[PDB]
Amino acid sequence: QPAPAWTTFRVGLFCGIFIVLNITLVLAAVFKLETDRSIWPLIRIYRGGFLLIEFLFLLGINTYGWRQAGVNHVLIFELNPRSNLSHQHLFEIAGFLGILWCLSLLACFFAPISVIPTYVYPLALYGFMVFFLINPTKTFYYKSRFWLLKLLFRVFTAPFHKVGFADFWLADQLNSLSVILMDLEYMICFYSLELKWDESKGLLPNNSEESGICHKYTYGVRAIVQCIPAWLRFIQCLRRYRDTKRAFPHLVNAGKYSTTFFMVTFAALYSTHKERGHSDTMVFFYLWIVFYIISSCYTLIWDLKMDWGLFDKNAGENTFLREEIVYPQKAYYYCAIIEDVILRFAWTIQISITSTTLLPHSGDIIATVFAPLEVFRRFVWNFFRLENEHLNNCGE
Amino acid sequence: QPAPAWTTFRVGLFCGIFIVLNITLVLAAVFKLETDRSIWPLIRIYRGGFLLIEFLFLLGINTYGWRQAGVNHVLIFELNPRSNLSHQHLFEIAGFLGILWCLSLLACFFAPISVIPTYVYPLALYGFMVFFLINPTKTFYYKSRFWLLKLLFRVFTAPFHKVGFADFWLADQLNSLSVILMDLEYMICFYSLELKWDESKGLLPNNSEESGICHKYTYGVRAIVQCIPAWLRFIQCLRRYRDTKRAFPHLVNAGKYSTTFFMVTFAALYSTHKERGHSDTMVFFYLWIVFYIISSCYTLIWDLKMDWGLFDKNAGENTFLREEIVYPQKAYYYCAIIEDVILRFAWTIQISITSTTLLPHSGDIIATVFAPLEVFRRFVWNFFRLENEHLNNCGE
Repeated sequence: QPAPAWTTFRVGLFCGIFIVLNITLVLAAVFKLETDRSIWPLIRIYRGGFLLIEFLFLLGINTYGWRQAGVNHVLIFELNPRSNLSHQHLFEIAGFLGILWCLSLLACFFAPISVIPTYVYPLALYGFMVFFLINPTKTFYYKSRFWLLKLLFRVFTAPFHKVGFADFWLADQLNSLSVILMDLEYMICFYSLELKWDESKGLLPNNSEESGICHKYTYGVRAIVQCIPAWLRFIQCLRRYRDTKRAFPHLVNAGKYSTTFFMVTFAALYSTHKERGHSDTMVFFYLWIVFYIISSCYTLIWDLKMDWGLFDKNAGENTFLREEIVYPQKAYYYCAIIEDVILRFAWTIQISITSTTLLPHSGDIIATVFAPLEVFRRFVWNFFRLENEHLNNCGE
Repeated sequence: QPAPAWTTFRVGLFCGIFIVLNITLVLAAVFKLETDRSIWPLIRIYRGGFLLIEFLFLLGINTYGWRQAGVNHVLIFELNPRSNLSHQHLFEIAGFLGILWCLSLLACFFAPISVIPTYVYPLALYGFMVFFLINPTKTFYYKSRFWLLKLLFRVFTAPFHKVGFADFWLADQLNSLSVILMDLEYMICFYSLELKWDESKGLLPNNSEESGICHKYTYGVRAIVQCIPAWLRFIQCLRRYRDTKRAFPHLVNAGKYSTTFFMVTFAALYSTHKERGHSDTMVFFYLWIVFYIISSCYTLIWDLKMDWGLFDKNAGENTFLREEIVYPQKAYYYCAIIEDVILRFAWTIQISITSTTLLPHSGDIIATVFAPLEVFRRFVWNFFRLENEHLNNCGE
């Protein structure tokens, strides 16, 4: 079906505004922004919005690819036979959000409007973001938003309801997209007991322990937010096993998701032991690394064997591939495999850099540049997971 | 014939970039600009370009209106029936030129790179324009550029070639774009005579009495450079009379297009004889105004009774209109008539301010603000002229 001209025109308008806003933001950051001011909280807060916009772009690309490849994903998702959206709609929504995000970030730099406190722009931006979804009227996509709002209630409960493909899909893309949940806790502490709400200063050029009591671990306010998506997936898998009475896949998924529990708890334990300087800090570390390997060396084997269904024993013309592939060029498959292999090991370089010269506040600069790569890895994974599921559904 | 989605996307992208560039340019103009230099040369140089983009956008709106209203203009413009330029292409070209214009203006305002001091930017901009216009490569609407160049060559050498619709159409269009020629001549004079090229920027007030060599009428090139389009149209209609052998629509048209000769002659004479003392200048001024009265009144009786065929004795139900019309709303026609009268007599306010005020640099700024109004008058006039031409062609 042809798309309306107004839709493409809006997409182009929003895209152009986004590019020019990004360029002027970069120029303002390099030139006007002063060095002595701490800029950690700004990125620490806007990272969630940036990741959400990136994910919406990548979802638009994914659905474009699915429609062109011929995969009948509307039946897989059990959507209404309207497809509920074109890719232009995803692009337009994401461009709207990106324009709002850029405007708010520019306001947080230039401080345009007189004496308005600066600790309100991210609050207003996230308020608009949440209000765009929970809008009780019937405008601005009054169908897909309702579908997503009920699907986000089916997922976020877990054991009570049954299992659907949409639930599994959305719960998987909370594992990769965990930074959005991660910095909400930071925002909550920073606004509640770390800012100067009575005064007007959102930059705070000094440092302390209570000033930063939420970028560390300390209590469970950090690890539980880390493990919530893993908990949801674990419960969903266990419920599926209980309903279907199938041992192998669910009983291996249980461990495949509990290894994340073990890795997170051991890493947090090392952090809490080093918070004082205990001797066993040099012991528990020796576990973390290996308990990380058993993590990666699990999921990687799960990625190639069952997720994408590659390395098939009943192979064909293609080395280490399956007999039936829909995508045209095999270089896409090989590049995806190699980049998944590199990206799943995005912790080795982190350890390598966190073993050397002690640049002041060098901690989060590594994470800020590595967080966006997980979304790209998920974007790559989506194509092959959906195509394998389509092939399996068509086969039987 | 629906257009491809990529053209619409490009139109939207260019529109958004142009909008944001205009906003940031206005912000820089109000805030960044430091005033010790007369910025008027910049306005006098960039006014021609700005009017060019404005005219292109208005022409795009015009062709969209003709296509939607049902006025078959491709047949009467002797264009190829199976190959036309839709309004989207004109919008895209206008957006591209506006983006280049805004980039040049911003670079001139900020002076980012301190090697090419300031003067390279306008020369590069107009060089890009001319290189685009006469590019011999078979790209970027290679048919449209070649057709435009051929017809421009045909128009500029009028007394020899035969006369078609498009030739006198472009002659009429150029009759309302003498400001472009005046700006080009002023740029040439500025670069050749008074500019001290061996400098940087030129941050020296032009308040010194030695300026004005390229501002006045003096030797008498401004008058002819303004009056060329009148000469071309006069010779074209004379040749048309010679070919047609009769006088009813031809000799009166020649007189109408010749009145402006005496107009500009007396207008220039007043200015050049002001500095001599010459206690007879007002006498000339008298006649100047007097002559204006016929010219401003000669076109109006032509613009309504003959150009559009209005005020017909056989009107019928539609008073003060023609017998048959295509545009549905009569309010459009009435508003067009009133606006035509106002915009043709708009010279009265300009002369009143320039003769009753004591503010330096007044007449030129009033000319600047009234400049993007004659092109609007031409844009609206084209609708009814083309409709009347279509009805006349249908009649015979």
